[PDB]
Amino acid sequence: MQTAAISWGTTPSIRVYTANGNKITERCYDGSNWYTGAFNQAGDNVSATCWLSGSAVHIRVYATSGGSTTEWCWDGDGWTRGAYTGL
Amino acid sequence: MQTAAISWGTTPSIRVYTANGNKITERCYDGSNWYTGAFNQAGDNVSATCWLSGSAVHIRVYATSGGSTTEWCWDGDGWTRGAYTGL
Amino acid sequence: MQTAAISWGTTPSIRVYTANGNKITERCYDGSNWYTGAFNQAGDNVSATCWLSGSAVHIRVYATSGGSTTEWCWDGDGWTRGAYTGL
Ligand SMILES: C[C@@H]1O[C@@H](O[C@H]2[C@H](O[C@H]3[C@H](O)[C@@H](O)[C@H](O)O[C@@H]3CO)O[C@H](CO)[C@H](O)[C@@H]2O[C@H]2O[C@H](CO)[C@H](O)[C@H](O)[C@H]2O)[C@@H](O)[C@H](O)[C@@H]1O
Ligand SMILES: C[C@@H]1O[C@@H](O[C@H]2[C@H](O[C@H]3[C@H](O)[C@@H](O)[C@H](O)O[C@@H]3CO)O[C@H](CO)[C@H](O)[C@@H]2O[C@H]2O[C@H](CO)[C@H](O)[C@H](O)[C@H]2O)[C@@H](O)[C@H](O)[C@@H]1O
Ligand SMILES: C[C@@H]1O[C@@H](O[C@@H]2[C@@H](O)[C@@H](O)[C@@H](CO)O[C@H]2O)[C@@H](O)[C@H](O)[C@@H]1O
Ligand SMILES: C[C@@H]1O[C@@H](O)[C@@H](O)[C@H](O)[C@@H]1O
Ligand SMILES: C[C@@H]1O[C@@H](O)[C@@H](O)[C@H](O)[C@@H]1O
Ligand SMILES: C[C@@H]1O[C@@H](O)[C@@H](O)[C@H](O)[C@@H]1O
Repeated sequence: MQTAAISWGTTPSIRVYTANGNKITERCYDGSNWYTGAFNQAGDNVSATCWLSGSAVHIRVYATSGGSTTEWCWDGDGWTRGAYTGL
Repeated sequence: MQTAAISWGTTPSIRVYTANGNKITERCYDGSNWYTGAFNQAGDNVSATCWLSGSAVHIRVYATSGGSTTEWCWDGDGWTRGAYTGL
Repeated sequence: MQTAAISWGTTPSIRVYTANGNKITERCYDGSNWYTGAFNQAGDNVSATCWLSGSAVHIRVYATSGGSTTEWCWDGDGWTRGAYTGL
C-alpha cells in the first residue's frame, strides 16, 4: 500500500492517491468531507503533481503497472490518458 | 527506506520525510543547516503535501502502516491527527 | 519500479523520475514532446520537489540507495550533490 498526495488553493483541496493490490483509487477533500474520487485505474505505484491555471485545477497522475508508466490527466472534464512514455 | 519531499516560500523551506523500519522521521531546511524535525510517527510508507495561507504554512503527511493511512497535520502548533479515511 | 513527479510554471514543465534496477532516470515535458533528461544517478527510491526563483527553476531530487539518501540539485548548472544529511 503506497500513496501520493497533492493540494491546491487556500481551502485547500487535497487529493490522495492509493496504490494497493494493482488498483489506484483517489480520496478527495475540498473543505468538508473526505469522499471517493472518479480516478480508478491500474497500477501498483503512483505519483502525482498538479497546477492551477487561474482557478482551474490540472492534475497529472503517473500510474505504474508491469514495468510501464501511464499518465492520467485531469483538466476539468474527466480523467484522460496522457502522452507520457518512459525511457 | 522511502522518502517524500515538500517545499515552500522564497527561501525555500524544504521538508524530507523518511520511512525507515516502520518509523517516519523528518529532516528540515529553512535556509541554513539541516535539522531534525518534530515529526515522529509510525509507517513504512510516507507521502506529503503543503500550502500557504495568510503567510502561514500547513502540511499534511500521509503515513501508511500496512493496510492503513493516517493523516498528520501541521498548522503551526504541533502535529495533530486529521480526519482522512481510506476507501 | 517507482516514480516521483514535479511540475512548474505556466506551460507547465513536468519532470518524472523513475527508480528501477537501482538507477534513477528522468523524463521531461516542456510543452512539446516527452524527452529523456540529463538526470542519471543511483538509487532504488526517489522523491523530488521544486521551486522557481523568478523564472529560474530549482529542483531537489532525494535518491535513496544503500540505506542512505543523497540530495541532488538542479540550479541551472547541471546536477550537483547537495548538503542534505539524514538521521
Ligand atoms: C479534481 C477532481 O475533483 C473531483 O471532481 C469533481 C469536482 O471537484 C471539484 C471540487 O468540487 C472543487 O472544490 C475543486 O476545487 O475542484 C474540483 C475539480 O473541479 O467537482 C465537479 C463539480 O464542480 C464534479 O463533481 C467532479 O466530479 C467527478 O467525480 C464524480 C464522483 O466523485 C463523478 O464521477 C463525476 O463524473 C466526475 O466528473 C474528483 O471526483 C475527481 O476525480 C478529481 O479529483
Ligand atoms: C530542469 C532541467 O531540464 C532539462 O535540461 C535542459 C534545460 O531544460 C530547460 C527547458 O528547456 C525549459 O523549457 C524549462 O523551463 O527549464 C529547463 C531548465 O532551464 O534547458 C537547458 C537549456 O537552457 C538545457 O538544454 C538542459 O539540457 C540538459 O539535459 C539534456 C538532456 O535532455 C542534455 O544533457 C543537455 O546537455 C543538458 O544541458 C533536463 O534535461 C535536466 O535534467 C533538468 O531537468
Ligand atoms: C513546519 C515545521 O518545521 C519545523 O518546526 C520548526 C521549529 O523546529 C522551529 O525551528 C520553528 C521556529 O522558527 O520553526 C518551525 O517551522 C519542524 O520541526 C516541524 O515538524 C514542521 O516541519
Ligand atoms: C501538460 C501536458 O498535458 C497533456 O497534453 C499530456 O498529453 C502531456 O503528456 C502533458 O501532461
Ligand atoms: C485540510 C484539512 O485539515 C484538517 O481539518 C484535517 O482534519 C482534514 O482532514 C484536512 O487535512
Ligand atoms: C536549497 C539548498 O540548496 C543547496 O544550498 C543545498 O546544498 C541545500 O541542501 C538545499 O537543498
